Amino acid sequence: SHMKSFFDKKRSERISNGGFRPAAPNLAGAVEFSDVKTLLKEWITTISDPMEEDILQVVRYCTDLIEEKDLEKLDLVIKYMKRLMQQSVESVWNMAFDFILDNVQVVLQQTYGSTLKVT
Amino acid sequence: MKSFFDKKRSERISNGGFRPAAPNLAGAVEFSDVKTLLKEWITTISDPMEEDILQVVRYCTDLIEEKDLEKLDLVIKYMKRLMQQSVWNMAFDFILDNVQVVLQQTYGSTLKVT
Ligand SMILES: CC(C)CC(=O)c1c(Nc2ccc(Cl)cc2Cl)[nH]c2c(Cl)ccc([N+](=O)[O-])c2c1=O
Repeated sequence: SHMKSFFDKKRSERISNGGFRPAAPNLAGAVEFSDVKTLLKEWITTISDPMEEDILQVVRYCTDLIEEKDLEKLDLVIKYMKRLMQQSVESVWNMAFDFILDNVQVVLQQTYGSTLKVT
Repeated sequence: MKSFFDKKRSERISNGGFRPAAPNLAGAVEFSDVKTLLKEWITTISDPMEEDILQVVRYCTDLIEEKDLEKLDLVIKYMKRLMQQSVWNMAFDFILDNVQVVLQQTYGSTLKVT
């Protein structure tokens, strides 16, 4: 973990699971969409310059949702980030959303490479 | 004369069975039960009714709205191999085309069906 990572700090404020990797898709230990939504809003509204490692933790959470076949939650999370990041007055948040979406769509397309043809 | 799937649904209601919460075709939820129903429909009816074709389109669209891509692909491919083995060939193309339009407009992708 890193001192300056928003999501590492949030995970350390939650009660510790013992220090083990969770199997469940999670963002800083949060699993319920209501808890994930709260963390995402706090991140985007309190951090004006998001850290690379935090952006990658969001990508990894989304790719974990894909691997869990939880596309319903993936859609909710992507739409919520789209709303908050694309409306930001900070250009870096729009760039972060583009990066997250691009990486998630590559993972989705490859995971379903035998099923889906991207137009 | 009555829709094949309407008869199934009405028979279910007379036995105390109402719509499942999960996407379903006339009450069938698990792929094993959906297969059995689709096979009965396609093998016993030589001239499928529009009303039944549209209930299958609606079931597939319910799967899309639920993001159940795995089950949508299974159902589309199962129908393909029963309906192409005539008007059933046209019915399959009609069902698939409706699904592909919804997928393209919602997500920018379509089924490969390979
Ligand atoms: C590039 C990618 C392969 C294009 C696509 O196809 C996408 C997709 N497809 C899909 C899902 C369920 C079913 Cl039933 C059928 C289909 Cl086609 N689902 C998403 C969801 Cl659920 C959330 C977020 C995104 N996202 O990242 O924008 C997508 C997405 O792109």
